[PDB]
Amino acid sequence: MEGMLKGEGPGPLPPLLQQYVELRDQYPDYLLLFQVGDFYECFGEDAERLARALGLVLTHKTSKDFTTPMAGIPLRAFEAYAERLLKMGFRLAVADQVEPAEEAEGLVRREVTQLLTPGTLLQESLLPREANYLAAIATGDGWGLAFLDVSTGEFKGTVLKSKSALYDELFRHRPAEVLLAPELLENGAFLDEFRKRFPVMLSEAPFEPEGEGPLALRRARGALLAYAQRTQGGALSLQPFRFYDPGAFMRLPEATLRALEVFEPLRGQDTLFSVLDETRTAPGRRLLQSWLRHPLLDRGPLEARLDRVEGFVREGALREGVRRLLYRLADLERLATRLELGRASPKDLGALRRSLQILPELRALLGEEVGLPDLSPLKEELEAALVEDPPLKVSEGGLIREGYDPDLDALRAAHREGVAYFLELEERERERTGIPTLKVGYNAVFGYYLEVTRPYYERVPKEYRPVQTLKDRQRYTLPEMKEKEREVYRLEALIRRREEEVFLEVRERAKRQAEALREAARILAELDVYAALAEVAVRYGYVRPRFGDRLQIRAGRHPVVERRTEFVPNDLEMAHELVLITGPNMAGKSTFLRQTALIALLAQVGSFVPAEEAHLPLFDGIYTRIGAGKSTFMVEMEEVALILKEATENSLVLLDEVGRGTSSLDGVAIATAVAEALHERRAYTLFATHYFELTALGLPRLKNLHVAAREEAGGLVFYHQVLPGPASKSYGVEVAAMAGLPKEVVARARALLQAMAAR
Amino acid sequence: MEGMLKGEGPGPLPPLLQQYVELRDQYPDYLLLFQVGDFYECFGEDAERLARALGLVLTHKTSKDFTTPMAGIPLRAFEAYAERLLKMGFRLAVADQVEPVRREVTQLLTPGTLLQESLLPREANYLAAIATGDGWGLAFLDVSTGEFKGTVLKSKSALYDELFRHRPAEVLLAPELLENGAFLDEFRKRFPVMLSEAPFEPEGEGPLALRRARGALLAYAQRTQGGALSLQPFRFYDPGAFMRLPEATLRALEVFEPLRGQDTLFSVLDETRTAPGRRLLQSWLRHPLLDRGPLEARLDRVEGFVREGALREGVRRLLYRLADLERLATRLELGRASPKDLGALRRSLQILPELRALLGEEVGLPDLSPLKEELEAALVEDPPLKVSEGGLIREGYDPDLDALRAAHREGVAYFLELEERERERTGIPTLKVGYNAVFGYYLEVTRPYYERVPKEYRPVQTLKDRQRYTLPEMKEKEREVYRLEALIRRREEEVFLEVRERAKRQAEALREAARILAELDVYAALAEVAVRYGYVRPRFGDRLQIRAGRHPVVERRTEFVPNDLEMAHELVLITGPNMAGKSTFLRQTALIALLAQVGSFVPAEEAHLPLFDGIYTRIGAGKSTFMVEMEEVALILKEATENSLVLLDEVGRGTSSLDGVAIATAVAEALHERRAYTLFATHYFELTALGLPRLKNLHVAAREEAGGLVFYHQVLPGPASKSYGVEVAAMAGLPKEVVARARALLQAM
DNA sequence: GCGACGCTAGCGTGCGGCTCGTC
DNA sequence: GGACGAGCCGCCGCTAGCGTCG
Ligand SMILES: Nc1ncnc2c1ncn2[C@@H]1O[C@H](COP(=O)(O)OP(=O)(O)O)[C@@H](O)[C@H]1O
Ligand SMILES: Nc1ncnc2c1ncn2[C@@H]1O[C@H](COP(=O)(O)OP(=O)(O)O)[C@@H](O)[C@H]1O
Ligand SMILES: [Mg+2]
Ligand SMILES: [Mg+2]
Repeated sequence: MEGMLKGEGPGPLPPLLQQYVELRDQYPDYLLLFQVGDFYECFGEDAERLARALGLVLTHKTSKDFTTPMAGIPLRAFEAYAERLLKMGFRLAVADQVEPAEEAEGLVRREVTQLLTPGTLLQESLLPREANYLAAIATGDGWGLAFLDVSTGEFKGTVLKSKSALYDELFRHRPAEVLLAPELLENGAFLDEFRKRFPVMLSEAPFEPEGEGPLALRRARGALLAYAQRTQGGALSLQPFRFYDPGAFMRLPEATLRALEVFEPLRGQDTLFSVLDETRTAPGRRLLQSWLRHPLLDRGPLEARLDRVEGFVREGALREGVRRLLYRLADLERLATRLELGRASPKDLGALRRSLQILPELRALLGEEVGLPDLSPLKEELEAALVEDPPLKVSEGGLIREGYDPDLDALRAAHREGVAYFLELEERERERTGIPTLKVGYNAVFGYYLEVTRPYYERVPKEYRPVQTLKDRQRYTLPEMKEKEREVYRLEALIRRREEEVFLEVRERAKRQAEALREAARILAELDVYAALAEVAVRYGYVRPRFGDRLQIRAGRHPVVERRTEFVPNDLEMAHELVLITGPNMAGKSTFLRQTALIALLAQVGSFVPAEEAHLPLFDGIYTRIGAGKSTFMVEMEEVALILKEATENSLVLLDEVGRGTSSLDGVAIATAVAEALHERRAYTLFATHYFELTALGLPRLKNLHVAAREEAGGLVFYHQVLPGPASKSYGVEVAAMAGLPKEVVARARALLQAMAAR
Repeated sequence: MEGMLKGEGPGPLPPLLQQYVELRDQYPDYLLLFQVGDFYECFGEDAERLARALGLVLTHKTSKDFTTPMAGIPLRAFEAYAERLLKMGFRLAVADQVEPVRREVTQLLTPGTLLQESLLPREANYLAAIATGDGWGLAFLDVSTGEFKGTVLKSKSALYDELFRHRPAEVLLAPELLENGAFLDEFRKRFPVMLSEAPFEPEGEGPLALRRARGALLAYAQRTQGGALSLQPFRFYDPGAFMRLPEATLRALEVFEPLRGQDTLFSVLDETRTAPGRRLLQSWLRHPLLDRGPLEARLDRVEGFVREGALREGVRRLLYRLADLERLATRLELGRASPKDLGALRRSLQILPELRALLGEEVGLPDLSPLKEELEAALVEDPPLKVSEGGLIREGYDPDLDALRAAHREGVAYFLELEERERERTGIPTLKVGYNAVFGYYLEVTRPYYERVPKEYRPVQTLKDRQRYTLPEMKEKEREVYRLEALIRRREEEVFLEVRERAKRQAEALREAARILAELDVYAALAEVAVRYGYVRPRFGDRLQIRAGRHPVVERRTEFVPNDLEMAHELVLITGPNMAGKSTFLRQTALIALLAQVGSFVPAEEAHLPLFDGIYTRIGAGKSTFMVEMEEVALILKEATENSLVLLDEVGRGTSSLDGVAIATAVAEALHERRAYTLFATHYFELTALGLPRLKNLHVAAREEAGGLVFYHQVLPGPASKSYGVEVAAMAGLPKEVVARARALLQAM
């Protein structure tokens, strides 16, 4: 069994290392960072792991019995080192010195304070402005999926019917760590797939049901709570759990977010989110992100969002003011959570004090209608307790302002006089001794001292007690000092105790406003998004969309592509119609399709869009078969299947070249059947194809569009006007030629084309 | 800004920072790493970068009149941060404190001029330079090996190819190229690699563009290896004297790098035991042979080891981990060999005698026993390049050093007697005798014994729990131990240098040895591979006949189905359902031809192959895919000859079905008239019936087992007659109605 | 016939703070 | 001869090695 360390030598394991091993084997998959004084240490193989991983120095901690390896890092840089460690895939186990040193039974009590897992981080410097989720998956009456953001207390979940739905929901939440129920873990089949589709870190957790609701949900939830409660090291700060239904929002499968690069790019470029987000606060960015993850289906609320955006679009003054003020607004939502968790540092409070000072200016600028909570009381006491620049930890320098604590002002009082003492003494001795240069100094090793140079050694009085000798200086001590020096240490010792109590007192003060802090967070976050979305409209020429059943876009453009090129706007009118798009490659087909979806996606999120006039219907979902079964034809077909099994007459469907990847024959066949299917379905379907046949089909709601090329001076020039009607001819041979194909080879091709044309 | 440091305050740069800025300003395009004690430091704006790029602790360097930000890395950790910093596109200038307030630029770390082993791969590491004149000038240099070669290319297309065969680490474009905005905009896009500036004043003879490129390399590399370079005679070569292997083919075939999803022809194939070997073999794969004479000679050598298993196994054992004599030689020649190097060298020399026993005089290895006896006589059984430079020469090697070390030791003894003797008079069995730079030697007494501390003493320094004293009869014996510790350094370094020099006088013998072993290593390894995976010796002749050939890389991962092929300047179409094996087949055919013309055995039973002049592929995936594919095709049509192996994989796709078949037919014809060995996997059954005299059909098929379709991987003769598109959409999950509708449509046509 | 305490010099990650030599 | 390198001690805690309770 386990209970031994890697150290060479016989005899027993020292009292400390003993305590080290005792905790180290309770968290087998965590790198244990042992708190020994002002350093975090690791011994044995664990010490080696560290040294190399962090380039630290490898040393040893020798004892009578044996000698083991040692590696440590100064607490000062804990987080600094933590971050690096986490990014490599380690779970950290922080074992701290619980009870103080001065009052310990020899060996100071040490226990694991917190656990640092990628999906349960609370450390602000270790978190992105974005939401950080822990996700739990379980079975038992369908698929159970739950998320928890330990830093904000967001706690939500649902139950999905298919393995497909689960993966979609999971992929739109971008979980940073996943807990898999017993069943799924065992099943090597599933695990492979999951591990392959979501390269996220996996972790073990007990899936004992918790609360009420579908068995599956209760298990995932419990798993979350079980795990998080363990890494936090105490009760968690949870928000009302949301058992939500993804059927209430617009469907955005994984293939759509990916193909549309809503959150992640295909080529280290921009994404819809990067381009759209100009929020100033972190909760703001989170809100916006949340909105994109689940676009609304309901006209009313979307119109509500659009009014508030339009508001700031008009009030440029106001809009720039609110944004000018939010630049300084801290993550209240997270701060409120750190407080409730009794983790708030003086850094946090200083931050809180600044944010709260912005409130009243926002109140004035927008009016008392914003609903902002009145924290003026809290804000003030903070300004009256904290230094203009709050230090990191309490025991060190001044944290509380002078004049705030009667008990503490008397302490700095006594300390000031006490220090002055030694100053007075200097002059008294420089006289009695007649030694002009006589200094009075201090230092950790010997305490307060009287210093005298060599030229005056024979001039030093009997009374002086030697304490330290240097190259050409000697240091003495009088009895008076010895006393007054301990009066100073007592003070200093009392000054810390109190300064920290006052801090803790004031903190708890802010902790009773946590909920108020939370609601200001929400209000100010919406404020942030509304102004940001407006900022984006103004800067990039977007307009307010109008909803209805007919889609009529005028001068629409791709929101991301136009960011890096003179983009030629285009129009579109659809209505449960089947719109085929033909024309030469490099002309614009694929970009046109993508442009259409993004516009729809932006509108149904409440943002203005990249067009001159945009009348949009409320799509129940955006489905795509763009870009991307051993074969390609099979992979593309599997997608058409999915798209075909969920599209409704209220779905925006975008097909790009469906039918490619096989025989010309099965090509047209499949494409035709498919195009007929989506036609019957009655969804809004944009199909970019190379089978001119599909354009001639005998369908009642079939419309035709095309892009074109003009064979000019230097070959072929592709314009991007998406003109009405079908494409006339294909430009393959022409392109081949342009590509450099030997002139005879091309001419032979033209002859073959014209021969087959002759029937 | 020269003399300017990013900081706050008026007053001049203190003495130190003044020095720093003086060097910093000498190597502008580089990040200057300044030595300060046990760290490499950066100041001002540079410190901010270093801190940024490595995420370090920004702090400040303060003097009365100026404070500037600083950040640094431990002198030790150096080579580890250098790597991160290099990979990030950083060029490094190292400034070391000349072994005892004085600093200078020792090295210049650069992607394509690296000399430090821990920063180099087993493979060659080139610095390339491209210039212009009548045709392109390409020249490669590998400062760690001395390899110096070049050629003159006619087409920018051929340029890129040679540039890619070599995978340079750093490129130097002449000024005409750097100013040509279109080229540079293209070069970066197609060749993501660090581009450096460098003078191009011609050097030597031959074409103007070559001499110029050659000069850039020489001039630039010397700046790096601060002085004369160690280089073997410049080798001018002709890409036309070897089998052509263009970037398209190298990538398509994954000779050196995978399309992601590991395993290259090279990894599978590579089984060498030394770096020179790995380099040799890579060199061969890089330029396959045309001439049967040499090829048959290589195959002869390979067979030698396939027969002599005892020999093969005995040689691969001895070579295990054997050092890189070629690089070692170069470091010695450059005057950069570390004591650790000399130690590695002696180990290598010790093994050399054994290899000669096994092989024999035939081989021609040099007898270096004398150098090996020397190295065994002077070096400790573990030289330490890092540990000072002391504890380097062993006892009894050099009398002078020996006498000094002995005297020193006595001193230490004295300061061990003063200890035993004193506490044996003061009753303080605690009393210590330690030393410190500040005052030299001393006596150390703990707090308790101050009452038992005599007056013959003289305190010099007091500590928390103890105080250190002095004595009269102790100064001399200090000013002596030191005068020696110094001399021991002075002398030991002399001997080390003397010894290092003897090793350096055997540079050629080392290079000659390295080279021979490299061949032996390669032949013996190509033998090992043939014996393990069952490769056969190929035969050369105007007809291609392969009996049961397998894709060499693919098979190491699954049960492979071998196949046959009989070509002869014919157009061989391959139809059949996707997922059956068309693309793999073309590729195995190509890899086999490659292994053969490299002098390796091949993955088959019988392989009679023609000596192709080049293998041109068109396989796999602002510009439409179609246009890119056509450009590749145009390349082949302008290159392929009747002795070329051309592999067309579904050419024609990416456009209309008409233009598709039309283009595809015109190409198939052009290659037919060309008379090259063409394997054309297509979906256009039209090609299958062109009826050309040298056209031929082959296809793969699929059965309808259990649920849907199972693809057998057998390449049968003649064309396929079906397409399983609809059959596949069915398995894909397409709604039965849509599937049925498709079938109705299919037939209806 | 030896378990149990007490006193206390000393080491050691990374790194302020203190000292000292040179001018 | 006030200021600038250049380098050693010790932090906070635990231990081992010594005396000693009796
Ligand atoms: N409306 C447009 N305005 C400006 N550039 C466009 C437009 N549509 C396409 N492009 C350009 O054409 C290139 C892409 O071809 P694309 O139109 O997507 O493919 P195709 O027409 O082959 O489906 C894009 O990278 C972009 O630079
Ligand atoms: N000779 C073979 N033996 C075993 N598997 C093979 C063989 N040739 C091909 N395959 C299989 O086919 C896959 C590749 O199909 P591929 O060669 O690309 O066929 P195609 O181009 O007709 O789609 C391989 O990864 C493997 O699964
Ligand atoms: Mg396209
Ligand atoms: Mg294929």
